[PDB]
Amino acid sequence: SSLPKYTPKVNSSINNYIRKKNMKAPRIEEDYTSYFPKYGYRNGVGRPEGIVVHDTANDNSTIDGEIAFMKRNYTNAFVHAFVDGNRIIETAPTDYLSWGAGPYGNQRFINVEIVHTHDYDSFARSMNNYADYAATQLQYYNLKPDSAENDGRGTVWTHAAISNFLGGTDHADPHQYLRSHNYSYAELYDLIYEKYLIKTKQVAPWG
Ligand SMILES: [Zn+2]
Ligand SMILES: [Zn+2]
Ligand SMILES: [Zn+2]
Ligand SMILES: [Zn+2]
Ligand SMILES: [Zn+2]
Ligand SMILES: [Zn+2]
Ligand SMILES: [Zn+2]
Repeated sequence: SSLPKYTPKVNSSINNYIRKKNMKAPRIEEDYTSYFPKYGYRNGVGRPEGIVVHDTANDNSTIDGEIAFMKRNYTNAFVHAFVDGNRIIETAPTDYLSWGAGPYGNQRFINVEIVHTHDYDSFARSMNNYADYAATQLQYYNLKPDSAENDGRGTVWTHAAISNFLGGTDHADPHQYLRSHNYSYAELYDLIYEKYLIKTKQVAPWG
């Protein structure tokens, strides 16, 4: 195409594998629940400020199990979306907040969960799927990707970054989870950034 290829800012054999395989994220599915609460973000309904990277609390759950448990326990916690190696499922409308990152995170950011995977390919697909969903939301909300990890400013936040800069929570996901699969947030962010650039037609698509 007329567009330049993205130059990766982070060395990543897993990202290389994703790009070379030309992985295609699945369609975003809606699975909403009538009794979930619908409250605006701190700047209003329809005004999220960014997106949070979570991994699921359990290492052995399925996306279906996670969702069923959440519907039963929504007064304790619920999130906007789950991704695994096969599916992207939005469980609450992104124009309203969700209950996944403590009081301060919840007022600002879309909460997205990475379901755990147990093989190389499934893990790589789940990373592609998270990154694709995140880039889609940033594009839809006219937000630009900016990692908050080191200075507490921007639109892409790990739960760890929320804990560090905002408080109201102490979870450090997804760092240890990604490390256990020989990956990292730095690599995930580089993938989000590239996918955002592809979607906004600034760099060439894969193929
Ligand atoms: Zn709908
Ligand atoms: Zn979390
Ligand atoms: Zn495991
Ligand atoms: Zn949506
Ligand atoms: Zn495993
Ligand atoms: Zn920045
Ligand atoms: Zn957690």
